[PDB]
Amino acid sequence: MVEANLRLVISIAKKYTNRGLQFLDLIQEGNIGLMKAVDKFEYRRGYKFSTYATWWIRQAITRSIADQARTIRIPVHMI
DNA sequence: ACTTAAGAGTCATTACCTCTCCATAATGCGAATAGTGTTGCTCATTTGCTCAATGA
Repeated sequence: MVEANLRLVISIAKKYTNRGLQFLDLIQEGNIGLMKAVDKFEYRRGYKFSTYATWWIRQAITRSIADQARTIRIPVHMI
């Protein structure tokens, strides 16, 4: 299930490119979020995979670029 | 068994003066931990003051 939606990870992380982080770091952290979405996925709500996986991939990419992008790190609640 | 081509690597002066320019984006909600305030308390530091011998 994980190695069939990596194209979804590169499709999400295509837009977060020039935000202070490398392109390969983004899709790596998106893969971490994709694994966390695979482990907690429920099929009985009719949705296929993508509407549940997109939120977790976007969350992992945003929490990656909110912390590991600057030296003087501001937490996400303060920013 | 040896001889020309392709590709990679590594340098190309010294010293000083002036100026500009060096960033933008998800939300929220408990859990848990670090931080700050409170009160009672002890301990080290210094200083004016006191007490005891002693010769003139």
